[PDB]
Amino acid sequence: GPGVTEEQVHHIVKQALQRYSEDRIGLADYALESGGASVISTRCSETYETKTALLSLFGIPLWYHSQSPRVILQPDVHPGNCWAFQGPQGFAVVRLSARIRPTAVTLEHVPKALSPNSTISSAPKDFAIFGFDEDLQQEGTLLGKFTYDQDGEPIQTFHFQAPTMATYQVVELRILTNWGHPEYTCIYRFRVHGEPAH
Amino acid sequence: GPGVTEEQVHHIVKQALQRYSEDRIGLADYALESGGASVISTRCSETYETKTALLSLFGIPLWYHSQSPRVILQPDVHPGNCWAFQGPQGFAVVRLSARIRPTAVTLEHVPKALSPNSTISSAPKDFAIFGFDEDLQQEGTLLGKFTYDQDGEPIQTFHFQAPTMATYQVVELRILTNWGHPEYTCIYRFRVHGEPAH
Amino acid sequence: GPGVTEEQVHHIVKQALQRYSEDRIGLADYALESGGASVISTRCSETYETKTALLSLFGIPLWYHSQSPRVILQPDVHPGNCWAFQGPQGFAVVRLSARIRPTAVTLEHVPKALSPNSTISSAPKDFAIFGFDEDLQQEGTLLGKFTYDQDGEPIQTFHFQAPTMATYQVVELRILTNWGHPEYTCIYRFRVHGEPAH
Ligand SMILES: [K+]
Ligand SMILES: [K+]
Ligand SMILES: [K+]
Repeated sequence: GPGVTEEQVHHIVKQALQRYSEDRIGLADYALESGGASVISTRCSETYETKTALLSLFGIPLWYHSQSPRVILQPDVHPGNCWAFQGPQGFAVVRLSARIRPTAVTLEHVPKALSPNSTISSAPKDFAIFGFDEDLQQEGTLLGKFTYDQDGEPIQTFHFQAPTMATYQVVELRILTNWGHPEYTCIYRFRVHGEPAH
Repeated sequence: GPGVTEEQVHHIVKQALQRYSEDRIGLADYALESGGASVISTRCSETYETKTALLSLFGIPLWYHSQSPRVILQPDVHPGNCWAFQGPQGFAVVRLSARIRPTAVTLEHVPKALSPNSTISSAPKDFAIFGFDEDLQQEGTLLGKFTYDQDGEPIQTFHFQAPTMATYQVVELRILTNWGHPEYTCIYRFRVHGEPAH
Repeated sequence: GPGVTEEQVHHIVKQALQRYSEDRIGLADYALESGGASVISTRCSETYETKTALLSLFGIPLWYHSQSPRVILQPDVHPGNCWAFQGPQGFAVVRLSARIRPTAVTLEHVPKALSPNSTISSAPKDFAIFGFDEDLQQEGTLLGKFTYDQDGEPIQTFHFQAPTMATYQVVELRILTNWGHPEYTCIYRFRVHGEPAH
């Protein structure tokens, strides 16, 4: 009718929070490390230490460990909890927790509001996703190319345009450019969504 | 009056988010490991590895550790962050962070939207809670029996019907059936609420 | 016009959740350990074990570690995830992830609803913040004095009244009183906000 009652607001809020709590976007993530996914270390850009100027000019904390490629499969995305590689090109290969037909990926970066100077120049920009249908993964099939938009929302999801029904258990994230940081690109979290067996 | 103003929506939203941030439900958890609770390892079903078909058929990651019973006392409930035991019956015994009179427990499971095929057949179903008033815990008193509803909300709270005023520092969660998974039952997080001393 | 439409509620809710997800308050934290900050161990009150009465009267779990001063630079603030020192006075010195001009700090404590008896008597109360412009930090300049209000919201932010433009990379949090706990004061998370270089 006219406007909205206090009661329907409560319902809209409760539902929005329930969606928020389903890993924000409500899609199963077959790349999530705790769900059984892993990175193929041997098939990943070399890790770049972003905290150099502090690891030298102040020390190596005793509990301190470099952010490795598995970090992209981990949901903590507080500032710094990103895997960094050198320069604007890099890739990681992920073995998914199940064989799936892939329909979408998600990439997120730390929000501008939480970065120095509100810029995120080390965020990835253009990237592509490849599926490897065999384990002895030499030949990649392009599943899609996309751009992470630095003026968009921190979490962005990308739907493959008309996928085949091919299924895959190993996928690569291949970063083609960044948002212009001259030293490295930082990846906060990469997710892979699709349809499993049965 | 007629409808709701932009201003009262902001207030409803702010309050809902403040409640959301108080561990979702706003009740102290005496089973929370970081608050000083622990599991009595010796008094727990044997742990079942759910990631077998991958731990074999791909490898044992080097950082990898089996999900043990303490995981049920830990708030991270991303997919996979659950303690699994074999078959549909299992139990864990928890030593609470303080001696309390118990009034409710909470059990949660990963949401359907985040599971393969939107089913959660390994969620617990019927279960019971027992208090042990002594440390040399051989004899359990039934505090209540309940069913975790797989079509309900991911977090469910269960109030004991008219508790005595008996106080306890050791409680058991005893799972009686699951939602029909033929190999194991997975527990994401178990909480115990009640009234302390003073 | 008259009231608010279902549609504008959805928009208000979506925005509130996006703000919620930017570390709740939307300001970069230069004290965040994962962002490259650290505590100067050597310049910190001695750590106090709050779980004594259980670490003795039940045991030392095998995975168990005392909550150390770095915990105040870590975003997990579930109950127990606080650094405790003895009595109501204490301090920690933080080396920030970048040299900044400081404009605000944030201090938070666990919410009353999640504590035994709804009281948080171990929360800090009056405190001060000092900047040390040199590394060989002997002389502190008072940046501001404030009170954490135990009847206020769990997260509280404090703006310095007309800061100089002086920049700092090392700051101290100095707690002057607590809310009356006779044995210790517990710090959940301390954040430092300000303007960086460029
Ligand atoms: K991450
Ligand atoms: K858990
Ligand atoms: K903390």
